[PDB]
Amino acid sequence: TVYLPPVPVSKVVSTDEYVARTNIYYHAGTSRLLAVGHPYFP
Amino acid sequence: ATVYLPPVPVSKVVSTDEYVARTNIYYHAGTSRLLAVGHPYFPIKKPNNNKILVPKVSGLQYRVFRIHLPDPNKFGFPDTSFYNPDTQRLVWACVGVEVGRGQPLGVGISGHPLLNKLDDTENASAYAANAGVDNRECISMDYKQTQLCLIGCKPPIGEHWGKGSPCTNVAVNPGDCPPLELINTVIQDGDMVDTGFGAMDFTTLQANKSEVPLDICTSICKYPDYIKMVSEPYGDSLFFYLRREQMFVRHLFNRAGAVGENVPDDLYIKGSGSTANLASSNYFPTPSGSMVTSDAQIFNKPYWLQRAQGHNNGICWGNQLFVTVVDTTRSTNMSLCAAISTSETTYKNTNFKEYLRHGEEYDLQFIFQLCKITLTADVMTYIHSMNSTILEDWNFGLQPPPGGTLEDTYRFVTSQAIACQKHTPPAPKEDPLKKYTFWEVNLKEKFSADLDQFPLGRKFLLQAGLKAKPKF
Amino acid sequence: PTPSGSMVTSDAQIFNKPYWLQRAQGHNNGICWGNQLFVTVVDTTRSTNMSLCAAISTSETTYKNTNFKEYLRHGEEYDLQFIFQLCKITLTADVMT
Amino acid sequence: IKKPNNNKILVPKVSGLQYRVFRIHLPDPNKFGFPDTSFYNPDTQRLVWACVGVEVGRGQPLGVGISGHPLLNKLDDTENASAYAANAGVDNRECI
Amino acid sequence: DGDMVDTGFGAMDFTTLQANKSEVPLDICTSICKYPDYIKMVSEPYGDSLFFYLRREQMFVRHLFNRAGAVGENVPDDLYIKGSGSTANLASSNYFPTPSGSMVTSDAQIFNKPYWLQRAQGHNNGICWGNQLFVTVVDTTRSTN
Amino acid sequence: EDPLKKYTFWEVNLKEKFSADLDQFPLGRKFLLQAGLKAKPKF
Repeated sequence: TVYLPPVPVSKVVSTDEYVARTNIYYHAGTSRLLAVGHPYFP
Repeated sequence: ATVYLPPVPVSKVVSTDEYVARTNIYYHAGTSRLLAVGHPYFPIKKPNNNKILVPKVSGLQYRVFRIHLPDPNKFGFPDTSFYNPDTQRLVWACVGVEVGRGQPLGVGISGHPLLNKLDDTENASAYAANAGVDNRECISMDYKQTQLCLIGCKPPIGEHWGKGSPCTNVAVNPGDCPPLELINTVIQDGDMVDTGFGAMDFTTLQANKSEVPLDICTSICKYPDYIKMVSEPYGDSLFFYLRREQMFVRHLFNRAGAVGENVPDDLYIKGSGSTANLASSNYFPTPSGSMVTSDAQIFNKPYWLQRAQGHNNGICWGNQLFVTVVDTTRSTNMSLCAAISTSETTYKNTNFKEYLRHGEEYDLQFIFQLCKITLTADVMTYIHSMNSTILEDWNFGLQPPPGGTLEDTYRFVTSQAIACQKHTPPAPKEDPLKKYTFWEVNLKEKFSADLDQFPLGRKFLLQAGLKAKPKF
Repeated sequence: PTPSGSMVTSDAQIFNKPYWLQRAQGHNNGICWGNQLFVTVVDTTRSTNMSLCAAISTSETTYKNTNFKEYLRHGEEYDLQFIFQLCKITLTADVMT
Repeated sequence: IKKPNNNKILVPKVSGLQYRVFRIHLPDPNKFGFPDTSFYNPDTQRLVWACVGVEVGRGQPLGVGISGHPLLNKLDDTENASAYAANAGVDNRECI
Repeated sequence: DGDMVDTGFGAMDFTTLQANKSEVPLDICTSICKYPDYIKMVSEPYGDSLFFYLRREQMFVRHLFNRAGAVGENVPDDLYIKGSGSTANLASSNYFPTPSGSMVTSDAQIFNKPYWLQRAQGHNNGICWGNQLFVTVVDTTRSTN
Repeated sequence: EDPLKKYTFWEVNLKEKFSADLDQFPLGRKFLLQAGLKAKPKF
């Protein structure tokens, strides 16, 4: 009952509030990734 | 004569959802987090002193959680007008519960440096030798994997075997078999899960002290009795729970020592030579934990509670709420070493002391629902019937002394250096269970009025539906 | 062969869960004649044998296997709760017969 | 367990491996007065109990027992043998 | 990057707290194995740490050993009965298990399958601020040497 | 009376223990819950 009686306006909001979704979509991607190296020590 | 049946005494404990009313309001509070450190096998203390240097901690130790709530009837809200503080009260209802666990998942272990053992009974190419003196060995094993959860407004009731008073006819000689007790008791923190050796006191019934690994040797492993618990009239022990456990066999051994009772010969045929002596008859299995999985984890998942086995529906009387949680999954024991001498470059076992410390990670996030109680004739009775103390922290606002008045408090002005007695101003004690020690947390400061800002709650949203709360 | 029990689980427990009889392979439907009803239950899951030891002499601090007698006792725990429905029978001769 | 000379049992043999039978009497309901008994005629009829549903409570913590014998008829391990076994003696039984 | 998964020895620095340097296999000996705290992470008000994840792991016991060296702290005698001769000396109390990977299956693979994300635990819904997007992926399945 | 009296085995007598209300018992209310129709007095 200590900390509750004051309350001012605060509230992170769900990003979907202000954000708007458009009609367009895209893609991109790497070709591929490849790495080689010894397991135990460099 | 016996059973041909008129009579009807009982007034029938009823489902709490009868008189309780559910409000529109919901709240949350949660701890930041909890973790505990410690040594798994035994507590650390100064050798001469009785004071503990390090507390004994392991996941194998049980965990109790007591949680206080502030009295909601001291609170104030936006719309507090919706009720009358005179004819009514306010009580918290516990809608849903979460158990946070962040440790990376891995298995611990235990053993004992002197373990009563004869030999390996799984395969023997020849009859064993004769029992010497103190054949006990350094051997370890893993405990059964287990997960369980307990929630309610009354402390969890466990049970164990124990030694009671033998009926007095035959005089007990040293080494006789003591008789063996079913005992209920309150569950205390720091107590130990069963190892698959069953809930009892080894200290009393096991004189060898070597029959089990360290961690449990002194303590009393106990086990929750669902039956006795659930069959409470009010269910207020626990209104909900879950359980998971599994085990399988690994090794097969013999107790080593003087045979307490010989097998009747007719159960076998007498041997001779090496076969003249009967090998130790006692076998005990080696319990072995199995592969843990991410899947069977019972934590990190929300649990909604509406209907329960008991008539209590998530009602916390006396601003009080209980959580009992036990898991072996995180039992991992990190080992570390320090160097007493950092100079020499030739490795020497004498240079490194070895230590064992253990992590314990808990988190709590609680939904709560708000509830009011109208007072009427039966109402007060029914509660006063149920438990009267619960009432007492309310106003009632009855009465106070129509149970009775204190006749007077003799208050009599003396420097105490008169010859007149001691008088010490009394009455702190509010806890009947204060004898029982266990883990403590205070939420009282932590409530908030908006679930949006919390990770857990918006699931409350998502499940129930809607946002913010005031949008159809 | 050497038969071997496998890993027990909390899941496959057949107890501590209600049952609901509607149909029975026989024509008898849950009728207990002669006020008489039978239950046969067998399980190995709780077979745990607690071992204990007593000391014939509590004095010496040097342990000796001769000092302790060994005993084996074993727990068992059952519970029963039965619903019952009440039933009447009319008569005629055929039935009586 | 029994007194060694006597035939009377000191302790009864008990293990989970033992079967368990449960016999349950009920009192004859036709003797049992109902809050209203009027819905039937005790002359022309009777009353018999029907068993709708059943439960089995078990409270022990779950764990596996075990058994063996100090003299067990055995020759050798047949899972792996690097050489032919020996010749059978007298009373090779083992504790397993 | 380059940091090490837990081996079942827990997230810490062995270099600092283990002087012996021999208490674990090479790969982790120098580095600090770390582990993600979902709690801490999800406690972000935004979730902008992570708005999504999945996890799978399993382990079982294999062998049981002893640390070899000077006892750091003796066990209180009252926890046992003093031996004699060979039994006069208490063998090393410290045990450590041997973690063991289990059978992999094609099924449990979390990869090579599309994952749609609409609603997330944080108020961030798949929003990438600063033209910036993060992915952290770790697996043991392909570890073949 | 018992023709099987030759057959010894575990015995229990319930005859005293009947009651007319599931509600007071843990198990029963499930019977109610399953078939529904929660009928209880007012308070």
